[PDB]
Amino acid sequence: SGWVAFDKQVLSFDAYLEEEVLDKSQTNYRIRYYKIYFYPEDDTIQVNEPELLQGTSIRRHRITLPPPDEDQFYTVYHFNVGTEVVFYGRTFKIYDCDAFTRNFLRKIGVKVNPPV
Amino acid sequence: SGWVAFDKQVLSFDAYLEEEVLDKSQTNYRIRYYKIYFYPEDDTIQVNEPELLQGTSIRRHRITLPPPDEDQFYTVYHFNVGTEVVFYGRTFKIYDCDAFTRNFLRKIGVKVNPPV
Repeated sequence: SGWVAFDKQVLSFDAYLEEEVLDKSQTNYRIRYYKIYFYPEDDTIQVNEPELLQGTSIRRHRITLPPPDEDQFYTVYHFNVGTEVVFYGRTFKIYDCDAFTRNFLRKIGVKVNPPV
Repeated sequence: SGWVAFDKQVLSFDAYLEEEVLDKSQTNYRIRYYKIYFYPEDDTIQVNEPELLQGTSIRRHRITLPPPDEDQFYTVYHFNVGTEVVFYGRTFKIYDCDAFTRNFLRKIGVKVNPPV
């Protein structure tokens, strides 16, 4: 034991969400861009907005699937281009991921979806 | 009467929406881009996707506001960058409009919102 191997490097997905503020009957919005990191070593997830400010990040931890599956956690198999994920009630729309991540997904048998 | 004037030219807004397909517990999506036209002469609206295919257009007609205001129709004052509009249950997110439209909005006292 003790061999040096970085075979559990984080997978990264580019996502966005619309912050939709309901002002009476009118809904205004802005688009916010995030990088979603998935750590294969412990199946934890972390989210950060590359750009008192609220909603800029989600700490590294295992995130439960939304209801009615809160007894389970998100796995790497739940992520793909053109797929939506829900963290703390907010819907993140994944639209891309880098080559390293695309290669990893291919290695685990996942077919990455076409551009959104 | 009979004077030639093109003082009621259409206003155009660039919008997008996510076609979100729910497959069991998983939601996949794609982004579709539309041009929304508003006609000041009769307050009608028309939508077209510049790009059997369904959801590519909405014919020119006055569109009712979503519930609970279906007794009223959309007006030019309901459109702005960073504003959402709902046509036939679908949410369109306006993200831009041309100079002609921005100029018209200024002329009617509307402050166009900053980029989304």
